[PDB]
Amino acid sequence: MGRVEVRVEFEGDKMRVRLRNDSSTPVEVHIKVGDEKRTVTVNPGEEVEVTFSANDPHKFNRPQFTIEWGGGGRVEVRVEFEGDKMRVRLRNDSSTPVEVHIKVGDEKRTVTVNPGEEVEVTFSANDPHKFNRPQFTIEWG
Repeated sequence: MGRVEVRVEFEGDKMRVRLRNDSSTPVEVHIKVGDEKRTVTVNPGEEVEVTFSANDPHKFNRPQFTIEWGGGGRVEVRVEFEGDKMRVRLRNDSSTPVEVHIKVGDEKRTVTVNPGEEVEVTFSANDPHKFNRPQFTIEWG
């Protein structure tokens, strides 16, 4: 087994990314929020928070993170907040299939991404403020 949690939090001109590693191995999470690109190592049991800042809160409309882990594994998560919906693309560039759980207020979506596969997850909302604190869990077999 093994779980990796990502929570994105929008608070005005700030965007916090909290990462938990609930797995047996250390992960390296590559974040790219607009022009800014940060990389962090999250060790098992560790919780890491990286805060991003912006002039325009539309720099935050396409956050992207790659949970990479020792032994070439990559899980790519690209978020896209366009209009009334939040679009998420998940790509499993690992040999194990991963299960991805995304929560956004009242709605929670779960998909399986098989190795080499790339799946889309779109949420709709009336108030785009429903996407202010989205969560992502990646559990491997």
